[PDB]
Amino acid sequence: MIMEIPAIKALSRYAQWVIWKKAADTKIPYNPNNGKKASSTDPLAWGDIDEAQAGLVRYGANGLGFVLTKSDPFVFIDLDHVLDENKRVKCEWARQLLKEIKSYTEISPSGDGLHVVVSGKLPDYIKHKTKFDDGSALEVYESGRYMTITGEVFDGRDDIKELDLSILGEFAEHKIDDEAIIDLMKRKGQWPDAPADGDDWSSLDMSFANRLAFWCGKDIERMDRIFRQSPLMRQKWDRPTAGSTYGRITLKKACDFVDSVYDPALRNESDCP
Ligand SMILES: [Mg+2]
Ligand SMILES: [Mg+2]
Repeated sequence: MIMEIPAIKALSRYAQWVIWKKAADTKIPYNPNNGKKASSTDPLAWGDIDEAQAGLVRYGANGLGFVLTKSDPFVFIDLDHVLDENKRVKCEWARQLLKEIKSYTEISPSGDGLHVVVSGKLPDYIKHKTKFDDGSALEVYESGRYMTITGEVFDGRDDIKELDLSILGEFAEHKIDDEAIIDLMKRKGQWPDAPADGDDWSSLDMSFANRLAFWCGKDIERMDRIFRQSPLMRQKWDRPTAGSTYGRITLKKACDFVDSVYDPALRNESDCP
């Protein structure tokens, strides 16, 4: 079955294969030759498909993976949550993409998404991940990452095709440190958990806003960017309230309340983790 798929034979012309196992809610890639965790950028942590299939058996893994590199011709298009229970496409944007990008297509391991593998290059003005309102999403990659390989061919599309992908711009959002201070607040116990029922969410907002004022140097714009990636973000944040929004009033009250400020001369703080 899987060894008879033309796309698999094309991919098997590369020693960029891994195996993966499901751990928690994510799929971890493994070196198929020693069973250790595999880096997506170390070529000697991978194997050819013979080694990957033997390691899949040897270590009891859940499936094969393939690591994309800038040098190989492959592009990975991931259609998240686009299939119904009968493995039929339920998102109109996804139905359109498949009409316009015809190449190797397989059902993803969870059974409700699709993988499309194309020979080409991505447009430079599209974002790696686009999320839609119905919970579906579009992810595109051509390097620095592995894809799971299921061999569950969709609509008989078993062959990788050479295709220009500029028209991916119809579907992906167009594009034109914060993560540092995030990581800083996280490792110092200052990053909030998602609210549980019974919590005064608005009070969680202010406590986190105060911590943001310190760690962000009262940079209101940074504070806002940072809050939107936190488990306390909700639609109320952008709610018009009096002269502005609930979020903007919260952040300004935080800036007025906190006295101390973290300056990267490594200073420390009023609020405890
Ligand atoms: Mg998927
Ligand atoms: Mg590539």
